Amino acid sequence: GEDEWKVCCGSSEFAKQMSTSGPLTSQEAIYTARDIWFNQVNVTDWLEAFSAHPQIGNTPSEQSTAFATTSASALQELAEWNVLYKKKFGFIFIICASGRTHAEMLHALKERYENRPIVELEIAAMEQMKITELRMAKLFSD
Amino acid sequence: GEDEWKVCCGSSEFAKQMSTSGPLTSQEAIYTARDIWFNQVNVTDWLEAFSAHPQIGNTPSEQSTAFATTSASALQELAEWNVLYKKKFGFIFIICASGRTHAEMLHALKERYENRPIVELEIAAMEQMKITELRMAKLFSD
Ligand SMILES: NC(=O)N[C@H]1NC(=O)NC1=O
Ligand SMILES: NC(=O)N[C@H]1NC(=O)NC1=O
Repeated sequence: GEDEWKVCCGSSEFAKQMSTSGPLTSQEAIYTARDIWFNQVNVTDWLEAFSAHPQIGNTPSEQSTAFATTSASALQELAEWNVLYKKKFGFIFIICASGRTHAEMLHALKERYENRPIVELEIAAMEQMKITELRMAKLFSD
Repeated sequence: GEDEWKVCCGSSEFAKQMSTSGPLTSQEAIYTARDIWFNQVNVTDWLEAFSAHPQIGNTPSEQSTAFATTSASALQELAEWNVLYKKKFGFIFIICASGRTHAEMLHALKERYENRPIVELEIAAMEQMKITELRMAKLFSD
């Protein structure tokens, strides 16, 4: 539909496989995206896509709500735990931000820090997919 | 016990964390290895460790049985499907070889080819751990 998918998912492979898809509605596009993401792209592609995002607490818009409500204290712990999380899991903390505060997200990060690396990899994959779905609606609603 | 663990697991992190472990029996060492492998090292470390191995059908000893029973035909499909598997999953096909034939392993590879990349990542992690356990016994039995 438009290889501007590298923006709608930092995964080159996902963008590629989507670029060559027989155009469909805004609904079928969602379903075809999830199947490719969850069953076709490999772990390496998931990692590329995660890296494309700014950490939670930095800027590069899903974070508008969090910034319209942030605090130096939240931005502080955040900048610190992001470092801790990257060291432990190998990729940055991924979460679909939106109506979320930096405080709630800092808490979700601390919480998730205690997961096994393999499980954090599944949760991030899911959070990434939600972000992608969110951005696809923005392309089809327009 | 001896940072020669990079040989007993291509993971630098796993080797590191093990190098600084209060010496224990051949049994406690196994259990401490599994916990570190499954709950401490990240996906990136799993990937480093997989890469350290020769593909099934190539040489760099767990493969002695398979070579004492191989065939040009098995070595052929193998060399081909290994390429296909790497393309799809992002890492080579990992399996504890031993009393296994290239034929049985070629079949396990074709079978596993139909798994979701995330699941192949778990199976490889487990196969890798079995290989590691196998090699640790060889260090403590000596
Ligand atoms: N850190 C992190 O997950 N950032 C991503 N999440 C989101 O909603 N937008 C992003 O860029
Ligand atoms: N391909 C692959 O898993 N090779 C590994 N397995 C094993 O038993 N020894 C290896 O080096």
